[PDB]
Amino acid sequence: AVVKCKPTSPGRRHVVKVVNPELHKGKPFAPLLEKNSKSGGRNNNGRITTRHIGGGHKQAYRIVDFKRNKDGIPAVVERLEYDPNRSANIALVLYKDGERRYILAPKGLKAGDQIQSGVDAAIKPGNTLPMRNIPVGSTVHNVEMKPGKGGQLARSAGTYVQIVARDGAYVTLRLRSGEMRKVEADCRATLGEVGNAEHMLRVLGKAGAARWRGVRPTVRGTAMNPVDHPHGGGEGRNFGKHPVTPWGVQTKGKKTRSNKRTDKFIVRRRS
RNA sequence: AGGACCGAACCGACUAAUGUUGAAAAAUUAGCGGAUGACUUGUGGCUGGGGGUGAAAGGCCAAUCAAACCGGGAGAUAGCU
RNA sequence: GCUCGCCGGAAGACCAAGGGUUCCUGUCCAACGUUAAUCGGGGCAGGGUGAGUCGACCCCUAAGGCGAGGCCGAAAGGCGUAGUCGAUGGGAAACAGGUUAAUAUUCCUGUACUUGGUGUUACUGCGAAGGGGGGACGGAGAAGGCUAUGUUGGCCGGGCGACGGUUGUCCCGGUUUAAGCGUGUAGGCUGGUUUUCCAGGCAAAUCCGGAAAAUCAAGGCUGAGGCGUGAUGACGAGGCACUACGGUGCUGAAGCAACAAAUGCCCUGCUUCCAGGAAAAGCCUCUAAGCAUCAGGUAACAUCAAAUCGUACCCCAAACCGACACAGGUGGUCAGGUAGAGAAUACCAAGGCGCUUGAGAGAACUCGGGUGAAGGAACUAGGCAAAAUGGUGCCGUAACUUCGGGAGAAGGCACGCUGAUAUGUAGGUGAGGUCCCUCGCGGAUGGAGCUGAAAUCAGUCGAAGAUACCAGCUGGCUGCAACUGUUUAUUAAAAACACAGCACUGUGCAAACACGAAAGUGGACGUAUACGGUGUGACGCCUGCCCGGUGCCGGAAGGUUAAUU
RNA sequence: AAUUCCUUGUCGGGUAAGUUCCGACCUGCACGAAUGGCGUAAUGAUGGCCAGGCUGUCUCCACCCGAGACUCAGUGAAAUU
RNA sequence: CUUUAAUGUUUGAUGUUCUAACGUUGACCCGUAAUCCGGGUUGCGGACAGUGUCUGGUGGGUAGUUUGACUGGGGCGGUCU
Repeated sequence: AVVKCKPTSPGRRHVVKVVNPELHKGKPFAPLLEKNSKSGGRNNNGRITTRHIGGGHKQAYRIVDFKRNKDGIPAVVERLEYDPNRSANIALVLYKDGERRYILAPKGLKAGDQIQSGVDAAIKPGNTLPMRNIPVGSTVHNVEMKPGKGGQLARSAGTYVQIVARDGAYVTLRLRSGEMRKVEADCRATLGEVGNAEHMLRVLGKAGAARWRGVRPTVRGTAMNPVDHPHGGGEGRNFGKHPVTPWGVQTKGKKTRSNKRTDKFIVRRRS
């Protein structure tokens, strides 16, 4: 649910929480936990590569099954859980054979609902089938891009893919970016939409709320001194040059895609 | 409940006086600010010089920073003292 | 040695890091000590550090480092797998008392415990570089139940007062005792039990997990403290003999209760919230390969072993970092009494110090302070500085507002002591007795005693009763920035930097982008409600006109146009 | 006006008297709408201004308590030349 | 030898298709008790991509440098035969 707190303190007027009591009020499944050490935006060379990464609350990694390769075995949802490593929630499923796994929680999933992956699976939210068996025009998420590697598209809070066409061994998809991409007709896709759509309405309300997420403050560049950033300085606020990143790139319209390896799966990139 | 209030430890350093061959190569004294938090602290680790880090001051990187320190090129060059 | 004064949430006590003999004793005073010095953290000499239980080493691992082959790279070398290292973390076990000039949970006395090896005996399915469990974990908050500890009383011992009074409702002191073993309570968590079956746990499995039945509700795990034992003991204020008044022998009374009570224990709990909270081993289990009248496992008993290094002393300081015996800096732990909300503050206990030049004088001037006639900011760049305000309760409290605030607005009244109410009340704690009982650390009743506010009425003293230290000046108009925050260590704390929010733009994952000759890593074990960049900077009302120029995104009819030929 | 040269702009308020301050006027030397514009409760060791109270800040200093200064003994510097 | 159509050979451009180079930060197996690496089977891409040499463009992202003299001080102006 969406909740707007009261202005009992400067730093709480504009806070907007996303509460869901259906989530588990306890510890998660331990066998599916892993250590997740924060990097601070640094690499094997110890140099900052991605700025504004640092701090944040300690997090343990929940092993999620993006493949759903256990076909022909039903599974029922036990409880919904909070996952800090992603924007969406996860679901603790129990297979008939006693195997437990985590999966992304769709829109209208609950506890006790059944799901089945494979080819003969029914067309209901939570089930997973190759897009070869998915009817055209439907909505799916956690889509594979190459058969066998696992879902890579539409994995965020309220994201979904819509199958719009099927030509041959390939199928066309409009992604949440509006891009029209085509992928092979053997990539598993979980039906439905990821359910946390009230996630975009979250308003942090204060600076610390960003530091809990592991986000360090962002310094613009206009006040930076010429040795530091092209925008540099100036007596007052001059900024009389073209917007540019550090290292000298525009950042205000210049397209920087230079892959040329796919060059086939793109149809209606955007615009 | 709170980057909430008053307020010690703790962390800070706004004013003033003293001191300025000082007790001290930046402190003392009376007051001041934060004090459950973007807080603070111990231990150990990573990032190495046109590079690092930087809630960005050209700030910090061993009392040294508009390009550290040591050694070397090297008895640099000095139409100037 | 008698007094004085100082600290006493330390200027006390025990450690780590660090230092490395500064420790104790004797001796010496040239140099060192900011003076002298018989003294010394000084010179010389000798002596001193005792561990199966503390710590390290050791087993396990985090960040991270190295890294067999290998990938990559002009050489050097870089990244990294298997692995091996790496605490600041996890992992077996000792308490009390006594004792040296200097060491002790290390020696001694007493009483204990843990992990292993060997052997005997008895009962037996043993086995891992594998599987499972467990280890294993956040913040805040609310209590309750306990202890440390303290206070009073009682008990024991001693004392009867340098000056009026003090054989009593008087005074001083003491009133101590461990781990361990045993009981398993307050209270917390969980429903147990038997059998059958199964696409899972890399193969297997009696174990984990899943399903379906049966029979039962009482089963088990965890757990401070208390009680008992430990203890016919040790300790013990004071005595009896030795006593060079430096001390050693024997003896040695009371050794209870009530109240109060922690930030500590139950509590790695409970409740709640979002930012969703290490790993591996030990340990407990499961079988497999394999070995089975073996080997091995299990219980009891016996016996042996538990090595090695560290252990002195300072450690908020004269011994560490600061060139000094330097108003500095340095992490953890123990946390007494009176008043107090309090680890503030004042005064004190234990304990430790008076800060390594003194004496006298009592001028100017300087530093730190105290008081002040009348006036009261006339001072001055400016109320700088200083003065003042200052607590608790009650009453009361404006514009404005994002309806939370503003606000402790402003302002006003009352605060001491004694007595009564009430020989000490409300409340809290709670004995004996009584009743019950699954006869227990039980339950009910019970109210003794202990402790104990606040208020009211009356009376009374003083110039003054929040009398000391401690302890908000207030209000009004206004600029800037929303706010909490961050910043030029060492002249600038700000209107700057961040900020939540808003927008533009890029990025379809081998993502953009960044560090790298490269491999590769970060981004991210993320996937457009995501990530990067840019600018703006809460919220509210709004964000206009202009695409010629620069740039960016698109388009092509034609022209120009490199290498090459 | 954190922007206004002329300029202490003019009028008014406050003051016995106001180059600052507040509020209106527009002739905006040279505001202007995300290098954002106009407002904005709250907050600020923030800048400016007016009051009450308070005072040795001052009219105008006076006395007093301590530490140095001064004398005596011991030890015994420095910049400079 | 002026002339041009079915062939052949010749190479060139474009398009379609294929797989064997190549790629795979897809899957599975072994080395192997190993998310490295390599090999192997297969799938998806596919002569594109990507790399090297050459070459045009862009290129303060990063470097090495320049930016005059006279002058009633210098700069501005003016001047330099």
